[PDB]
Amino acid sequence: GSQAVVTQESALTTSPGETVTLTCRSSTGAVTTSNYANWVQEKPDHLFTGLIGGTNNRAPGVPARFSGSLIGDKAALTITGAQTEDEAIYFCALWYSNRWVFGGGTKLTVLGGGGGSGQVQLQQPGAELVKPGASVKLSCKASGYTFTSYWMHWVKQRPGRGLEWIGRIDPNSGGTKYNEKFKSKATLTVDKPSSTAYMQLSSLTSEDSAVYYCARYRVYYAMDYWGQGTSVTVSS
Repeated sequence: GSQAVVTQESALTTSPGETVTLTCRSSTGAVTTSNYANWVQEKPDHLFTGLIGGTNNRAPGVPARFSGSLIGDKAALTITGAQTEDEAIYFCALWYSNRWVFGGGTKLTVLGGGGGSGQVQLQQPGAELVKPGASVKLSCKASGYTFTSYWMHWVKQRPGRGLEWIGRIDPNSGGTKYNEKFKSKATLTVDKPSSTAYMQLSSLTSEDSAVYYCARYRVYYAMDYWGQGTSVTVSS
């Protein structure tokens, strides 16, 4: 199959102090708790952080004004009292049996000045230039937590185009799950001494030019902490 499409509002405009609800629809029918909906916020300069996962579980440190739920046949993120710093692009991700599928993202605009209410690191190298047909080994160094206690995800962004889930590794086990789209193009591995996750992209091509993020994932919870992304450019 793999014809499932996730759609979100293109844009929403609000003011400080208002209640805004972003929704996430599945093309296959209703969104269910078996879609374990995740919500991720992109602030300017491609800074990602996960807010919600498992429909309603809250990421570490996410402000009280955010909450997740199912509303009718959609997943929904509600901001109860929007603040100017909430101006961002919000992406949902739905689980479809063996892969995550990201929506297109909602750009939230917060108009007018206002008020509002006021550790773990993943370290990725900024860039990598590769020659066609070669490989790259991408690193993601985790610090601040027990490395083997959390899964690690990899996400591809061709910027402007969208987000695509590549796959997942359990550091404790070495067990992997790959998006079929990348099952032979990508291999996930770890080094537990150095607490480093690695993704190898075999025999590259021009489509492969993108930013690749690693993201810490707690099963049933959020894709919470993200690396800065490695910009991989292919010489053409």
